[PDB]
Amino acid sequence: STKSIEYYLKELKEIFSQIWLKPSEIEKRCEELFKRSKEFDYKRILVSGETDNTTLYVIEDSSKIHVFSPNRDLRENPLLMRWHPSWYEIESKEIYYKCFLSCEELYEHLELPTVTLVNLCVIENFPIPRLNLSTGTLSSYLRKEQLAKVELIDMQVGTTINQIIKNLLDSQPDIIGLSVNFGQKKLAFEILDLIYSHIENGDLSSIITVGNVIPSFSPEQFFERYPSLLICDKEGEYTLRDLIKMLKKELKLDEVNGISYVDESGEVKHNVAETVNFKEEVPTPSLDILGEISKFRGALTLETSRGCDYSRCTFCPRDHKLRSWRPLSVEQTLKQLDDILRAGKHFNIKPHIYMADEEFIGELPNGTEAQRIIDICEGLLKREEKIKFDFAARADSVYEPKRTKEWNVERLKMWHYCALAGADRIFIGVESGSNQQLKRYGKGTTSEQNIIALRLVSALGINLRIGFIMFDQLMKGLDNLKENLDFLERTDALMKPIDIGDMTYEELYDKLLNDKEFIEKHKTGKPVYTIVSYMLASMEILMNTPYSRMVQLTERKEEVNLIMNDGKPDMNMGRYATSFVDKTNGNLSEACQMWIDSNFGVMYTIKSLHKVANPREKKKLYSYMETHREISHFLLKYLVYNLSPDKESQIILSDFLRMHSMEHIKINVGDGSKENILNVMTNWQLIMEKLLRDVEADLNKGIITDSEDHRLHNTLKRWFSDMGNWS
Ligand code: B12
Ligand code: SF4
Repeated sequence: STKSIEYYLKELKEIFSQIWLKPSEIEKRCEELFKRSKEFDYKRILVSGETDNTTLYVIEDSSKIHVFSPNRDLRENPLLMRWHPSWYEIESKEIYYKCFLSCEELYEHLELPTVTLVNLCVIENFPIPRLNLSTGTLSSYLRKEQLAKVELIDMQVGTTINQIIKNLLDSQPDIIGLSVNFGQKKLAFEILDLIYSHIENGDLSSIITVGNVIPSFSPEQFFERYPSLLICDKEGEYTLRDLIKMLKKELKLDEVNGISYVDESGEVKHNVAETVNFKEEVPTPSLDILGEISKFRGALTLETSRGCDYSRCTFCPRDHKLRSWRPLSVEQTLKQLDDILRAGKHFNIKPHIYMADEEFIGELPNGTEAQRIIDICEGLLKREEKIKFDFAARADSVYEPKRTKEWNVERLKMWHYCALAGADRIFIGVESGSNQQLKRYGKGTTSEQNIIALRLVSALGINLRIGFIMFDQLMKGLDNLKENLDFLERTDALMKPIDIGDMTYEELYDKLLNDKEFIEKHKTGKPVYTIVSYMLASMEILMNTPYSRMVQLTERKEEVNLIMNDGKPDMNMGRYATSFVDKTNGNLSEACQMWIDSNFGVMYTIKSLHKVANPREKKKLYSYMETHREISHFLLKYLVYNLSPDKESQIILSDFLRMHSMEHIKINVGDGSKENILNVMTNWQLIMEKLLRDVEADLNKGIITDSEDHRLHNTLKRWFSDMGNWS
């Protein structure tokens, strides 16, 4: 009945617009819509597809199948196309409904396997969830291709191991997948143990696979305990597509995209992974978990590109994330952002997107990457409500003197468009302020280039954070630390938001690079270390990095053992434990870790109180955090001074101590032993005591308010009693 068809499509379009509902809830509303007339009886229904291609099949029986596609021309349906590549007329108006009569094989295509994907989480360490793209994009890929019914389970929202197993027994999946991230080995093994014990009991029958970086990097530890396990080495989309084909006996195991496995002869095999056509095959992440994420005050995410076109930083392994850059189209980027924002608004989640991209800006062979960003920004600026979004970028995505002035001026224009469209907290992978160390890091940048990048981005009103790895194991002598400290103390890098007014981009660019009076007029006066993400950080050497091979090459070249655990990496953390080739630098790195450990409880408590404090207490608690960061920066300057004094550092340290009334602060000069370094740090810790005595007095005076369990009182009391104790 054509009147009922129109009514059914219109009602389905309204049902399918609720893209946060899980497919079972969508199906419930579809059953209630089709049971609303006794003038139609059916045997079963199936919903597949997603967002703008969601599709309902009403199976009257296997010989009469109705198909409704309210959001897209049915001729583009991939399931129907696999069943019959010429079922439709190439020249007709778009069709949104079709009844298929006596199409026996079509029923088999509609018997979709079930795939359950589980995101693991150690909720103690990560209490605030973010939309999980690892599983969300695998789900949406499979739904859009109409390859499987997908169930999503996310431990971020509190689902326990026993609730996962209960869920699996109820859903009876054909494929179970776990996303296994840093620190999740023990959780993964516990869940896998229970999965296989229930397979053994006849309660489950499933292909089991694990993915993400931890099993990809260390498969042997997984194969040793679970010999039949299949590991997804890189992207999961085509892997899951091919496991579904293998389920149907349409592929052999040695044909499945991008997996590692133990074959019949007990040998580990690897299958080639074809890089996913991300541009157009991976839609909006599935939003099944979003409602629960909003209850935990969680965050929206999106990945608008995959990979890094640079891929040369020596500490950044590329084997899992790959060495080429694959962007979403502009149109698709804007559609997916619209979807996530609309769904977030339904749950009152604030319109703040955390971009997952390793490289948001990218590089294209035709050189149009900046225009792509400007087009995305122009699309965001057409929206009715403003948004904010965060992303990461290299310093040379801002400023690159090896490129023409015209390229850099167009780059500044692009960054301005990012600011206009809502770019908020941007992370720049500076990593070092020492030209030698930058080269050991494979960053390709100079110290001065990093300063200028920060100047340009901050002048646009964007709110920067930088990565900074102060210590690295191959550093010889103290020169690179002195260079780093000098860089971090520069006050000519961070600019206030500059009113562009009637300046051209070229005028703004020229003034920020060359006009010393202009830079002075507009600086915030804050040193670079104020935007460092993690102070006093030391290099953590991951598996499969150029830096690990540089260390292994130094072990041979200088006949010294640097990689502990008998050269073996940690499977759970995907990284080596490595000593420093320069024992003094190793001692300085160790002391800085002990400094961090010694302040962690009190500073964690101050940070926790700050999140929920009134405006006046918020500023007081923030001032403690600023002072702590300052004391932590000049701790290292003080340690280096006591090993290698110079007059310039003597003045700076004396000025700082005088500003804090600690000029008095059994110390050997030039002595790099652990014992002397600890004695020096015990002395500097008296400055931290001075800060915490102000915190203590403010707490006692009622100027700041403690938590209900008296956490600040308790951690302060312990801190004072632990002074000069190190471990
Ligand atoms: C958000 C994020 C975080 C958040 C995580 C929060 C959370 N609740 O998830 C925070 C800030 C805490 C974080 C911390 C760290 N991170 Co981080 N993080 C990211 C980021 C920016 C996005 C992750 C994402 O959404 N990716 C997009 C999804 C689609 O990719 P995916 O997870 O890899 O999933 C795909 C495949 O792995 C596969 N797959 C995944 N799961 C499964 C499951 C199955 C069954 C199958 C078949 C396939 C499969 O299919 C998916 C689709 O193709 C990535 C960069 C990136 N673009 O990946 C870095 C990144 C993953 N992080 C990285 C690192 C190094 C860290 C830290 C170790 C940093 C540090 N030194 O402290 C810590 C680790 C903390 C910890 N203990 O877990 C590195 C990983 C190493 C590498 N490959 O180079 C990355 C790549 C960034 C970088 N280049 O430095 N991180
Ligand atoms: S650190 Fe950043 S720029 Fe360097 S290879 Fe990794 S993702 Fe690319």
